[PDB]
Amino acid sequence: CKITATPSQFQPALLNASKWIWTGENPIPGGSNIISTRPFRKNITAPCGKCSVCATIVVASDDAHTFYVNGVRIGTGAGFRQGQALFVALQPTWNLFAIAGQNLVANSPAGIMASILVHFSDGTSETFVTDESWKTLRAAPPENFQLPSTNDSNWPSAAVQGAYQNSVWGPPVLPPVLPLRGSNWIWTSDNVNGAAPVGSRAFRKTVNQCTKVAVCATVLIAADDRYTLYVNGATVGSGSSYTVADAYTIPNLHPTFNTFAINATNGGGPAGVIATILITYSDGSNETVVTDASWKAIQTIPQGFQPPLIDEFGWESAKIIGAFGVAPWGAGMVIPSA
Ligand SMILES: *[C@@H]1O[C@H](CO)[C@@H](O[C@@H]2O[C@H](CO)[C@@H](O)[C@H](O)[C@H]2NC(C)=O)[C@H](O)[C@H]1NC(C)=O
Ligand SMILES: *[C@@H]1O[C@H](CO)[C@@H](O[C@@H]2O[C@H](CO)[C@@H](O)[C@H](O)[C@H]2NC(C)=O)[C@H](O)[C@H]1NC(C)=O
Ligand SMILES: *[C@@H]1O[C@H](CO)[C@@H](O[C@@H]2O[C@H](CO)[C@@H](O)[C@H](O)[C@H]2NC(C)=O)[C@H](O)[C@H]1NC(C)=O
Ligand SMILES: C[C@@H]1O[C@@H](O)[C@H](O)[C@H](O)[C@H]1O
Ligand SMILES: C[C@@H]1O[C@@H](O)[C@H](O)[C@H](O)[C@H]1O
Ligand SMILES: [Ca+2]
Ligand SMILES: [Ca+2]
Repeated sequence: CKITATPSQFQPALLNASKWIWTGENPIPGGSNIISTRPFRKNITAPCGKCSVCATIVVASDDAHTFYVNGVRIGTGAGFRQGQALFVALQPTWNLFAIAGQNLVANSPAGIMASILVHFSDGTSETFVTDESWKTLRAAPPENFQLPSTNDSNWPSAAVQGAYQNSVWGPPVLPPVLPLRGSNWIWTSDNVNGAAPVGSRAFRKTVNQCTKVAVCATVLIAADDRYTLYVNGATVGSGSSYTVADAYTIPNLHPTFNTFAINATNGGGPAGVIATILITYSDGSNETVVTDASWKAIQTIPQGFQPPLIDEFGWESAKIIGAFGVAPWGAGMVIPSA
């Protein structure tokens, strides 16, 4: 229950050990199936002596899926060529994962594949996957099939349709951990006419939903020249590339108030910092924060620019240099896989 895990480099959930599953209505795996919707459930328990905190999920489907965690709809998606990234807070000892899969083309294959990378309170992680231990039904999902109160003890086992490397679908591409589409390159307002002075600049963003309980954050960040990233005053990481982005996991968020602070440095010419942050809440919801004009910025970095509760007098609104994609940096940022 005590969280000794600390901020770390983001660890990708992989699909390599995962299996495609369906109902087995057609006993040929990868065989033709009817248009239909089918349920899939798995109760996963935390190993002895650890608490589960949150999970990075990658899910792929032929043809479409709706993903639930402990009764809460977490995401909807479709397609088997590229997986979908989802993030969710978890109960400490067990968690019910439920998926409604849909086959949308008659006489065509059908399948659900997911990988669930659970992070534990002690800083360790374990991947769980769709396989034959999941429960299903040869029928449309009952009402409230995804709720933990539904009893699945008399459900049949899911039928494996294929493996990551051996299936009709081939191996799905991992999505990026988080999008940079939707974020902006920002800087202090001394950034004009495509260049900014040499020097360091600081940026701050606070999230404070005092009626919710925040659990984990995933951060994706890049800066033209370099950055150091802080959360609630603690150093998270640093980078020096505007073509290869860095991803971090913050597993020990404060429950209600969290401040992200950045020291970014321009070595000459253009400058900018860009980031996308996803925070998970204990009720299963999430929120995304992006670098934009709601961040604060300052041109001379004061002592203790990174502590959570400083006086922000004399900080300006950060300037939007451009949405992700603009010249000179373009759209080709290398982003870690989800
Ligand atoms: C965060 O939670 C929300 C809902 O709880 C999810 O976003 C909405 O639901 C669908 C499901 O993927 C999104 O595609 C839409 O963009 C959202 N609805 C809108 C805009 O009306 C989202 O899946 C969750 N993110 C996670 C779990 O990473
Ligand atoms: C998932 O599994 C856990 C553990 O097997 C279930 O939790 C147990 O439920 C029984 C019956 O209510 C309790 O007596 C135990 O104390 C619980 N054990 C633990 C470790 O919590 C849980 O009910 C299952 N969830 C679902 C949705 O089936
Ligand atoms: C902000 O970042 C810059 C660069 O990362 C820091 O400036 C460096 O300070 C180190 C001390 O560790 C010195 O060795 C160098 O003079 C600087 N290096 C570079 C590359 O500029 C700066 O101290 C950071 N913090 C603040 C508050 O400005
Ligand atoms: C793999 C196959 O591809 C197309 O025919 C359709 O997407 C169909 O639903 C799917 O099963
Ligand atoms: C886009 C531009 O490219 C070079 O001039 C340098 O790497 C500089 O730091 C960067 O801003
Ligand atoms: Ca299909
Ligand atoms: Ca530069």
